[PDB]
Order: sequence, then C-alpha cells, then structure tokens
Amino acid sequence: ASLTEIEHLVQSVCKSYRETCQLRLEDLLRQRSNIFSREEVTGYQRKSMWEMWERCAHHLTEAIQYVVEFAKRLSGFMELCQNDQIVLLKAGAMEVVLVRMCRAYNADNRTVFFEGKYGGMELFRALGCSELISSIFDFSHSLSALHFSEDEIALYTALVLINAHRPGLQEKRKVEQLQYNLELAFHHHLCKTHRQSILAKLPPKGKLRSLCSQHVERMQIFQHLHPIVVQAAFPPLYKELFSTGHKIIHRLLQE
Ligand SMILES: Cc1c(CN2CCN(C(=O)C3CCCC3)[C@@H](C)C2)cc(F)cc1NC(=O)c1cccc(C#N)c1
Repeated sequence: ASLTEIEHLVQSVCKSYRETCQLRLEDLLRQRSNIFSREEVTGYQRKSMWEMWERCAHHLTEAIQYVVEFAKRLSGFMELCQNDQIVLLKAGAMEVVLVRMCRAYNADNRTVFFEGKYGGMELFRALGCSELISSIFDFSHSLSALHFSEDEIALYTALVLINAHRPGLQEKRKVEQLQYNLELAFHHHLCKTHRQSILAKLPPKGKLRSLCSQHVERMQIFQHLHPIVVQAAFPPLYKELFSTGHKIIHRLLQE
C-alpha cells in the first residue's frame, strides 16, 4: 500500500466500526447519571448464580454479534477463507468485546452500563467469579485512562481481531498482509493526530488473552455445577464459542 490508500483504509475501518457499535458513545454518556439504586443492587446480588450467568451470557452474545458484523464489514476480512474467518472470530471476538467494554465504563465512579443503568462491580457478586470481574473492571479502568477516541478504538480492535499469530490459520501470510495494512493504518492515524504516546500504554496481548481464558475457566466451573442451565438457557452462539459441552458463526458470516 501507498500513503493515500492507507488513509483510505483508516476511513474504511472507522466507518465499519461506527456502523457496528452496540450503542453510540453519546447514548452511553447520556446515561451516566442513571445509576442503580441501593435496592436494585441488592436485587442483583440476591439473584441466583445461574440466572445472573444467563443474563450476562445473553448480554455478551449481543455484544459479540456486533463484533461479527464489524468483522464482516472490515476491509479484507471477507476475502479470507472461511476457516480463517472463524479462527479469527473464535479467538478475537471476546477480546474486541473486552476492549469495547471501556466505552460503557465510567472511571469517575467506577460503574458500568448494564441492562439500562450504571452500577459498580458489586452488581455481579452473584456470579461467584469476583477475580475475573475485578480484572475486567481494572482492564476497563486502564483503557479509559488512555482516553481513546472512537477512531482509535476502531483501529485498535481491528488489529485485535486480525491477528496473524492465531493458531490454526490456513492462509497465514494473507492474514499477515491484512494485519500489516491495518497496523500501518493505525500507526498512521496515531502519527497524524500526535497520539503515538499511547503505543507504549496499550495492554500487552497476554493481558487480553488472560481475561479470555479466565472467562472460559470460570464458565467451565459454572457449567460443571449447572450443566442443564447452560444446555437449556445459554444462547447458542455463546456455548459454541466458549463451553466444554463454527456453525452459528457460519450462518452469521454467510448472511
Ligand atoms: C456489563 C459491563 C461490565 C461488567 N461485566 C460483568 C459481566 N461480564 C462478564 O464477562 C462476566 C464475567 C464472566 C461471565 C460474565 C461482562 C459482560 C460485563 C463491564 C464493563 F466494562 C462494561 C459493561 N457493559 C458494557 O460494556 C456495555 C453494556 C451495554 C451496552 C454497551 C455498548 N455499546 C456496553
């Protein structure tokens, strides 16, 4: 790629992201005074572990589905073979969702948007995975310290997804070339806006992987203790991507 095509790639990624956000950033910031009362928080904490897991699993499936659309809209992704399309989504989808969580994070009061209002991490105590919750909140705290623009989150999450080191890629070189162009795009936009300082502050790739594997771990614990719940009440896309016990992704991609 030459320079003018890199700048074209920057706009293409920013637009693909814009069209595939679960909510506009405005909508998330207009709601910041809308906070769960002490009684609604006690309601969340008195809920059973399995109902809370189901409501979070449902919420994650919606977020993941917008990430699939982002991938379908992302320049060059549909050109990869279906096997690498699925390998990339299987590994990266939760990661992009983890990065995207910071838009719904309010670092003043340390609350997150969840089912219509903002609450702190004590909302999720019924999950019984307080370590993972703390890590997500801290991760989201770190990303918010960097004051990402929407364009930056667009470019960063594109690289989070288009990772040519994912085990199982059949056209590894074709993914590396796409990855290189997106990296060029990202770094060009950072340079043009005088934001290269954030390069040293981005989370290591082992942190995003750590959060994901912890998600799979705590969920496998939960599913062991409640196997019918996951079978009966968890969204199919969520079970495919994560549980012990490629086809919904297949159809999401075909459509
Ligand atoms: C809810 C939320 C948490 C809390 N966290 C606990 C449960 N979860 C798990 O993974 C649990 C850990 C293992 C199983 C479930 C996450 C889903 C969420 C942190 C955070 F930083 C942001 C959010 N909310 C959003 O990001 C959000 C919500 C609605 C719309 C949009 C948009 N656009 C974004």
